[PDB]
Amino acid sequence: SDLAALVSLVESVRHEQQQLRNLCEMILEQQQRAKEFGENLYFQ
Amino acid sequence: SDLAALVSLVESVRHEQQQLRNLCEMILEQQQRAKEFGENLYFQ
Amino acid sequence: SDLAALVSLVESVRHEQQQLRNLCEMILEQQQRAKEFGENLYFQ
Amino acid sequence: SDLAALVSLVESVRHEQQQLRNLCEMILEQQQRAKEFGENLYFQ
Ligand code: NA
Repeated sequence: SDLAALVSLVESVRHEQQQLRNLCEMILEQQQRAKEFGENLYFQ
Repeated sequence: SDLAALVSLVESVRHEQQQLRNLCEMILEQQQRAKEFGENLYFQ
Repeated sequence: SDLAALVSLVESVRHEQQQLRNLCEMILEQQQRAKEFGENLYFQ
Repeated sequence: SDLAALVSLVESVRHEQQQLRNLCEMILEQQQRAKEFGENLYFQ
């Protein structure tokens, strides 16, 4: 009951952490595209 | 009592995680503006 | 005893999350400097 | 039993947080390389 409510709360933390992970994967991908763009302008 | 204190601690973790999420959203937005700036200099 | 060990574990999660927060603040600051550098080359 | 299952869940959260930390270290490193590239084009 109190244990169950705490388990649910930790599951919410876990879910919100995955949303943050997915955001950070988007950050990595977008910065890589920007980096490759700059490199394409210099090397080609 | 011990359960209540642990619940409060997990709520603090959850709050701090949202502060981190909001920071990472700012990172994404700022890098997108920088990326679009570079693209504006090349495509226009 | 089991409760105490779980509290310690959650405190470790909280600490590691702050280390991650401090890293993400460094990411924001460094990207801002890079963005401002590019802008300095164009606007001045 | 319920305590054990909760401990396992928190350990999963901790592991997933380290995966996120490692991703964010890669973000920092890649952006630093991009920043240094731009600086190399201007200062040399
Ligand atoms: Na977290």
